[PDB]
Order: sequence, then C-alpha cells, then structure tokens
Amino acid sequence: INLAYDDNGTGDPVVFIAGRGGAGRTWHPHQVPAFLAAGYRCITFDNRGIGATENAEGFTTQTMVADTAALIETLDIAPARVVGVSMGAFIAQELMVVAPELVSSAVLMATRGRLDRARQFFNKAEAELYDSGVQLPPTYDARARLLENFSRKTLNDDVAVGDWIAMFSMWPIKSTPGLRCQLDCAPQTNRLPAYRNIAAPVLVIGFADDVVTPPYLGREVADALPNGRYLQIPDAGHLGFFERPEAVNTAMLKFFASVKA
Amino acid sequence: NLYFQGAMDPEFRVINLAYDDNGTGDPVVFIAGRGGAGRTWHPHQVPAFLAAGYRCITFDNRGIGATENAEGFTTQTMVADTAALIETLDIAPARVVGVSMGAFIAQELMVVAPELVSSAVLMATRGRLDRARQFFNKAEAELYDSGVQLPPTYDARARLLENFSRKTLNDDVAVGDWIAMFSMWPIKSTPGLRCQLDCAPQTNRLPAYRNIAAPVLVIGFADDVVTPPYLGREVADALPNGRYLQIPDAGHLGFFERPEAVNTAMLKFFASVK
Ligand code: NA
Ligand code: NA
Repeated sequence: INLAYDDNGTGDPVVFIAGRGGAGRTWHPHQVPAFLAAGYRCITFDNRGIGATENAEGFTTQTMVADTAALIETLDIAPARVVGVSMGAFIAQELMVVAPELVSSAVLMATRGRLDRARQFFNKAEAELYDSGVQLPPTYDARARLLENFSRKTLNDDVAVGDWIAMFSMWPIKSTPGLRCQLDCAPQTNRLPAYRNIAAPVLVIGFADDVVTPPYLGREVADALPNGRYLQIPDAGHLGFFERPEAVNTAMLKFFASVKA
Repeated sequence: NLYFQGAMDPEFRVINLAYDDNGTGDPVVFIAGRGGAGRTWHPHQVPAFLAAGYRCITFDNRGIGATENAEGFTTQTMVADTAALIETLDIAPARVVGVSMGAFIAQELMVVAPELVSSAVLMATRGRLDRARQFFNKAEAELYDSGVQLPPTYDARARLLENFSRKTLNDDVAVGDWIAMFSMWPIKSTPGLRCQLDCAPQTNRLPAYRNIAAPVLVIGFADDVVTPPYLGREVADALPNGRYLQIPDAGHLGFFERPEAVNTAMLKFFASVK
C-alpha cells in the first residue's frame, strides 16, 4: 500500500511520524516550517489507519514499521533523521531495532518502552469506548481532549482555551476501524532490553504535564538507549509539540545540529 | 438518625435533610462538594476534629442520598438549607468547612447571613468560572441531558485523572488503592447530581465577597484541574480577612488525598480566628 506523503525542501532528510489518530498534517502548523528554515528536507505522511487507509484493520506495529521503512526506501533517503511522537515514537523505536541502517538519529516525544499501567488503563478505556458504540456528546468529547492533552497553564489561559476548542472543530478525529487498530500498535512487552542495542544518537523528550504518556516513561527509554538522552519540557501536556512548539523545536534543532546526517 | 427541615424550594416544597452530630466541643459545620454525602468527611476530617475537641456536624446536601431525586433547586436553596441547619442546632455563629460546591455555598451563606458563620475554611473553591471551567460545566450538563452513559472503565479512568495529583497518578500501587475505593464510593447519576451542577457561580461573585468580614482560610490544591488553585487565590484576595494556602501534590480531592497537611492547616487556622 502506498501511503500519502508530503515532501518539502532539499537537504538532510527528516521523516516525521505522528501518533495515534494524527495525519501527516499534524506536523505542518508548528514543526515543518521551522525545520525548513533550518535547511532540512521534511517528509510527513499518513500512517496506516488514517485518511485513505482509515478502514484498514488487522495490522500491527510490524506492519507500520515496514510501511515507514518502505517510505524511506522508496524516497532514497536512507539513512534519515526521524521525529516521532507517542505511537510514532514507538514505531521509530521499533524501526531502529530491526533496520538501524535506515535511521541516522531520532527524536522521540512522549514515549514509553513497556506496557506500563497507565498504558494498560488507556488501552482498556479506549477499547471499551469503541466496543460500546457509545458516542460522546461533542462538548464532553472536547473537555476530555482539553484535559488529556494540555498543561495546567494552558487551561488557565482563557484566550488559549478558546483557541484550542476552535482548534478541535478544525481537527476532527473520526472513530474508525483504523483508529481502533492503531490502539494495538503500542508496547505489549518490555522492549527496553531490545533498545539497549540501538546505536543511533537519540533525544527523548518528555512533557511535564503529560497524563497519557507520563514523562518518567520517557526517562526509561532514554536510560536504555546507549546514546540516548532525556530532556523535559515544563508546562507541556501530551500535545507538547503543539503547545510549546518554540521550546520543543529548539530542543530538536539543537540536537540535530550536533549530530552527523 | 437525625434530620432537619430544609428551606422551601422554588416549587413550594419542603423536604427534610439527614445530618450527623458528633462531639460536644466548638461546633464545626462541614459542607461537602457536588456528589458528596456527609459521610465523605468521616474517614479523614471528623476523627481529627473530634480529637481536637471540636463538635462535627455533617449532612447530606439537597440532591444527595434520601433526596437524590430532588431537582429545581438553586444555590440560594442550598444556602438557606445550610442556614436552617445552623439555626436548628442554635450554633450561630458557627465555624464552617466547605469544599468545592460546599465552599461556594459557604461563601454565599457568608454574603447573605454573616451572623450565622464565625469563620470558615474554603477548600478547592472559586468565585467565578473561567473559560475552561465554564466549558467543563457545560460538558457535564450535556452528558447528562444527552442520556449517554459512560462505559465503566472509561468512567473510572476519567474520575482518577480528574481528582488526583500527578504524584498519586505515577504511583501504581496508590492508583490501585483509589480505583478499588471508587467501587466503594459510587457516584450515582441522579436528578440531584444534575441540579447541583448549576449550584455554581453564574457571574463574577468576587466583588460581593469583599464585604465578608469573617476570617477565612482558602486552601488550593496544586494539581487541581477541576477548580484550579489560582481561582482559590482570587477568593482569598477578595476577602478582606481571607488568606491563601496551597497544598503541593494534591488534586481536586486533596482533603482526602493529603489529609494530614489539610487537617493541620485547618486546625492551626481555627485555633486563632476572630
Ligand atoms: Na541512555
Ligand atoms: Na484577603
């Protein structure tokens, strides 16, 4: 399957992998322009289970890893820099495990390397919501999105909240077979021992106020990676890269500037 | 099994409300938040207060327990119920401890009947809703008015996330303990619980609170997202004799989650009032 992708700029290639429910478009409001200004070529794409493949099911982390590898291959950009968030960070982790030759260095945001209890509770709650067929009313769905994704400081800022609520109407997340299958694309076992063999330089970024993927789980991944290090962004929830894009972009661009392509 | 007569409601009905009265010392009336029965004060607050020689009055707010089917009442109805409890026991002016909706009722009681309240601790409170909190209120109303019922695991996760500190949420053993506790303190979706959602600021009440003379301790919980601690600070700032204290590593249920820190602060405050 060809996945839709957007290819911008010329220069050292960086492949962005969005998290569950995110199209490649997720990276364009805040990341791509900054990376273009710094002279990178940016590739974004629609993960399996999004957009044209929203009715796909029965796929696994390995399928998504293969999809990503195929993208890097087909564009002739091996090895590429990789930026991944949540599910996207997991896919990047797992890609570095099987095909380290395709990745020169990586940033992994809001990530984890085992099936921790927070993930278990999330899995169960989401799968249940899906299987029940219940539709959350719109304002209640938006309140849940606000609470799960943003820091305290943002929720206190009246103008910001008005924007994020507007932002939700411009960013609808349809409940699809694809979205449900993506829920399964997460650690099912302790992958930390496997990450101990990843040689690439890696920056793990944890977001301070993250309740979906608490920052301490990112520390575990950075600790396991021989050349990994951990950075924490304050006052950032799970959508830290959208919320504090200046802090997050500075961290990634400083890291990527320090390492060879 | 004690009961007192509540105020007449806007539909001209008079109902009775259950209360509990323990101890012989200085009277303290506890006012629980939305969904909370009087028994919510008994695991952590009542034993400490009794040991300090206070008498503890707790009760079931209109819309809870025996009155869970009550509807059509307002903030003013609940203020008058609380006044009636104080007047019935002849304990005016009484010390008051309120949390969240209970703190709002205590504030509004002090505005209209200051002679009934000598001093108060107001936990997890506000004098207006900000944008986020107005929206959260609209969302809850919508869920209820929609008839849609949350699946039980989803519901449990939301309850945990909304009420506890990051320090609790990161502690797998503590999370298990609270989750089991939820099973023992179900929050039934009732007409009373829905009507309590509108017992909240509909306008900015901060200007009104500048006329409250009584000494007040406002306690904010640092990780509270339901009633963020800056909104508590605004109440303390409005009150000419109010002061603010913040408890670290405490979510919306801070008085239950960090009971020692909360109880210590309240008892230090009450020992020095007026
Ligand atoms: Na490391
Ligand atoms: Na003050």
